[PDB]
Amino acid sequence: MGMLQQIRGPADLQHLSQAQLRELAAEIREFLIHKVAATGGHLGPNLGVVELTLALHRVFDSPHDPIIFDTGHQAYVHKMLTGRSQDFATLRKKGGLSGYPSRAESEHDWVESSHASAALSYADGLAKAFELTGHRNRHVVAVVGDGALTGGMCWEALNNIAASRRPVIIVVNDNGGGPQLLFTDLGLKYVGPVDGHDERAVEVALRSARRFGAPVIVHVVTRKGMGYPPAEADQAEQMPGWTATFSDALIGYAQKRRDIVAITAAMPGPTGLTAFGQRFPDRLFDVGIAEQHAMTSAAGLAMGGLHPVVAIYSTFLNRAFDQIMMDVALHKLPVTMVLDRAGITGSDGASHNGMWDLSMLGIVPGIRVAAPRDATRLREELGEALDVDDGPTALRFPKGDVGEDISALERRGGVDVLAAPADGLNHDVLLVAIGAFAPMALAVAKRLHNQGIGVTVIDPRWVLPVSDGVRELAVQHKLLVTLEDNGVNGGAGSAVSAALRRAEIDVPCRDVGLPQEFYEHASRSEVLADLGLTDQDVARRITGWVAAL
Amino acid sequence: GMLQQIRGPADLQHLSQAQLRELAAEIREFLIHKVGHLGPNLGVVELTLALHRVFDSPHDPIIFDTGHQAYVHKMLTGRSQDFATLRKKGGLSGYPSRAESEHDWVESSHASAALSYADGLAKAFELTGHRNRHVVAVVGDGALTGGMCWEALNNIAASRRPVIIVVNDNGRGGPQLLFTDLGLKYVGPVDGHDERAVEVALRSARRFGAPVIVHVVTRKGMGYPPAEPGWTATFSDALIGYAQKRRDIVAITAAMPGPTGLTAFGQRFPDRLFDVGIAEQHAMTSAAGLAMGGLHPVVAIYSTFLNRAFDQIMMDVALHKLPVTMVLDRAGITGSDGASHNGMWDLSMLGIVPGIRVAAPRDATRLREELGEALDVDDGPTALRFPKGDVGEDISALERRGGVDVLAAPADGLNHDVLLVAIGAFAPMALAVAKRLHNQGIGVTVIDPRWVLPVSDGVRELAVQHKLLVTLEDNGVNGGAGSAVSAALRRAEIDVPCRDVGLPQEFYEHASRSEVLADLGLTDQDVARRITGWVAA
Ligand SMILES: CC(=O)c1sc(CCOP(=O)(O)OP(=O)(O)O)c(C)[n+]1Cc1cnc(C)nc1N
Ligand SMILES: CC(=O)c1sc(CCOP(=O)(O)OP(=O)(O)O)c(C)[n+]1Cc1cnc(C)nc1N
Ligand SMILES: [Mg+2]
Ligand SMILES: [Mg+2]
Repeated sequence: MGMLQQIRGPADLQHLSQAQLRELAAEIREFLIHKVAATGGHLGPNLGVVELTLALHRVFDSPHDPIIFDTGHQAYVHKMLTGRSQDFATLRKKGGLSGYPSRAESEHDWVESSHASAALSYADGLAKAFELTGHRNRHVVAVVGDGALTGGMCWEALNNIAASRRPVIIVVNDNGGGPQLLFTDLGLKYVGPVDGHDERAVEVALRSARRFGAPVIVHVVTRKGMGYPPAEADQAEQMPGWTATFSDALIGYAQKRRDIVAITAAMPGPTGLTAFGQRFPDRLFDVGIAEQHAMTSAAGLAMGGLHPVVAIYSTFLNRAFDQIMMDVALHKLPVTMVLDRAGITGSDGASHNGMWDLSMLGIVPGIRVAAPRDATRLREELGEALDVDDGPTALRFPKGDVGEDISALERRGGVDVLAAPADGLNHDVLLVAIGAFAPMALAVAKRLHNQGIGVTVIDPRWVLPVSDGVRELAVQHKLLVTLEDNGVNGGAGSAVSAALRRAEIDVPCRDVGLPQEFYEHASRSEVLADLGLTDQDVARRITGWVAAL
Repeated sequence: GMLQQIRGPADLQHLSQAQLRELAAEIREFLIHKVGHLGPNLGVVELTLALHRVFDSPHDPIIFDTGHQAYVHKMLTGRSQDFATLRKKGGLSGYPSRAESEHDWVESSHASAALSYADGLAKAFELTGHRNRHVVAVVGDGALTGGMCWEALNNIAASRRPVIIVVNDNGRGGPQLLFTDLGLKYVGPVDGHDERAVEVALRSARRFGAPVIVHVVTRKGMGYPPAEPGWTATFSDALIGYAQKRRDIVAITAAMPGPTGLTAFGQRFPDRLFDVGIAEQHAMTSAAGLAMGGLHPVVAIYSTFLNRAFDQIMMDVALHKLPVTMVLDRAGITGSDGASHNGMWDLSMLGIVPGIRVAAPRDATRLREELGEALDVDDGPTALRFPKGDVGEDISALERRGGVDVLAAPADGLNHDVLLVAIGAFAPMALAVAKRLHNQGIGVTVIDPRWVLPVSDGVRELAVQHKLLVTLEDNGVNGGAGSAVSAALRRAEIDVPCRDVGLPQEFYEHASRSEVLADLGLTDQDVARRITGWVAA
């Protein structure tokens, strides 16, 4: 890999022959295949942008010309051409190379958000900034996938960009899951379609756009996984589960009920809805990267008498907040939302962690939110959600393997008592374990037992609204501690406190969960250990509170 | 006098063109008499007659985007006699209402959603085997600048399910982009005040048996030349004052420069006002881009509409630590525009945002001061929220303690019984509560924390000196300011009892702001009686 090890930055491409560029592209593909197989990450989407990224850095002068990747999962070649080729041994590892652009890593990186369809909106802003600061001849380049182009923010941005001569180059990276509408005749100059694996053709198209001195669309066609047949074959975004359990449960319920329909915002595979679609192909809708449309179209389906199940990863549901509020909840419609990747996900960094949903959903009048503690409770809570015919329901659960089943000692006022004070200890601490933190709560209760502190561990199952069961048990204990895989601001703990205070119960409450912060990438287990969300650190904390009385 | 003898749409079916021209004139006189959004309704008289001459509501659902222009629809569906009660408590809604009519589908005033509902309903009819239901979405040129329309059109374009997209274009503030060649059948432009031409175009669309755009051109206020407050005025004046001194300040509105107070800003600094269309999401992320280019954007979006921009505040502004100031007018109860207008979500939503700072001005001087403070934050998002309407006289403070303004303190001889944390617009009510409690021998410290989030050290310091903390907020209590104060105290190991007095987490029907507050017991009499109960306990 003689060619690649000589690239210090973009200008090192500037005097290469097409033969050298072709050799470099082959070295980049070999590098990506071997590095990304070792670390995991977005191999297919990066293989598809080798020639496109070489062409961008042969035409544009980054960062004078900002290169803004929509989503940013496809910026590995960009990082390799901006001095970070030696950092791939640490890709997506704690203290290592981010899976997304990072302002901390490089002057060439602008946007760290993985939330799709935002690049063109940043581009409009930056182009306006350059005008307002009198920066000469800065060309903002937005690299937008066909998937990202199905998001509404792109239409808002293109309307704004089209109103001005400020130079924004809209590079559509089309490997399609893309738009059903034409973007050849919107009033913006259109160049293409260009073969995105013909580096010279991409350079000519971009150079032509750069010289246009006004907004222009450059439509490039690429192949996801180009050069690596397994990635080409599977068209995969990256290389006993919660998701599988959801998938199987949903198929079970849809077998007994023709009114169930499923909706994904472009992630039928990862949400477990491909298996559902194979059994009920008329009842699965993939709406593109369009969480807002997923939710309001769900409202329309419910107005026509159906019970939509909308499966959207926790973090991405932020996009649909106003649709949950004004389209679903305002109309008392039975839409069930299923939020996979709830709580810390870790390795995709700050913009992927599912740590907002309990706080956001708590704002929605009349909402019912469940957090499954295990496989059986996911099945049961899904059935209970499907039985709610008069308002929105939500289930949230983490990525990865479902923990073993924990059967309750008893159910009181909706709440599952998982553990009660044993062998002469008293009702000291009510530990309210939200969702997947049940096993950690049981380990905390055992450590506290050994300190002489008696713990009742409950799973409220339905976290919102706060149930009678929680109020009934609270008054029997000296301290209530909520333990949640969610931001503590407006989270389950603050809701439990608010519900007790509303009921004139002033038992001391503590909110143990994620501090209201953006977390850098690391494994889930490393993020939780660094925050002290471990049975050892939580038991130590609760001991201090009980000692203080 | 035919309008009073229209029972529903079928009463138009056998009218002559001369009778339709008479009825349109009667509808225009009735609208002026009774109205609410007059201009938009005068613009859709012939369009609405034509819709109800072609489509069979509600077999053919007629969904108004935003729904402010559905008065003629109500008059043609048996509700003309109800206009005596328009936007009055227990009276006719300013928006479509499923409770009022089988002909009404969507009650949300939030623009650009109609096509998404239309997609879902069309899908439902297919899945339930309902024959020959044509969903009609009536979308304004403004509404069509919203991202939801692009998501909906992309989905609608993928299917033969009949959705008729009726574009009500009075902008020729609509799209800069062409919708004449998206892959969808396009009919028009049609003269929207030629009832017969509009029916011909619509009938063509109904018979097409696939999705179709019918482009209709209307004049807002048509037939009526005339159509052809203090808090906001204070914001406008203050922003102009700061921008005079600072070249880095830019203002952004999502299609509301006049009502947000930004027209006067644009008149002085025309290169520094951006109107992005009805595009709250783009407003916030373009703000992020402007801040990345070294500017300090001020984004003026009414409280309720800021819901749309939640993920852009989170992942585009806050994640990058960018200095965007959000200014939320119409914060708290607005009343007569009903459930989807009340600015009662913002303190709960903004509280989720890492590193956010949120101010709630108590008066004109504090709006000026807190805006100046926001403009000085260079490393993260700031927000100011204030109500619709006139602002009263300044409320003077006795002292500032850890950022917090003491508005009242217990009389010499009374104990420090209650810390009454008065958020923004409820300072006058908190001072009235304090005077009533004084008369019962109950000592009250009233504070305006000014910066509600994060909860200040001044709140923590005063809390430990009182027996009871009561927060009073013009916001939903779930995740609201009271719950945030409680959470901050408990985090600081302070277990002083806290009570969260504010709006229950409910959608409110239309009524005046005063009526809504009185019905919830948000009055100085009712709050003082509640606090008396707690103090006794
Ligand atoms: C990484 C991640 O979170 C991805 S990558 C991806 C597909 C992107 O398709 P596009 O065509 O734009 O790119 P391509 O990979 O080059 O084909 C999705 C749906 N997601 C999840 C997702 C969902 N919804 C939103 C709003 N943002 C993101 N990032
Ligand atoms: C009433 C209201 O809240 C209206 S009507 C309107 C302009 C509508 O323009 P359009 O061209 O669609 O309609 P026209 O009146 O027929 O011209 C706006 C900005 N708003 C406020 C607004 C802002 N943002 C959003 C998401 N929804 C609304 N309703
Ligand atoms: Mg793609
Ligand atoms: Mg209009």
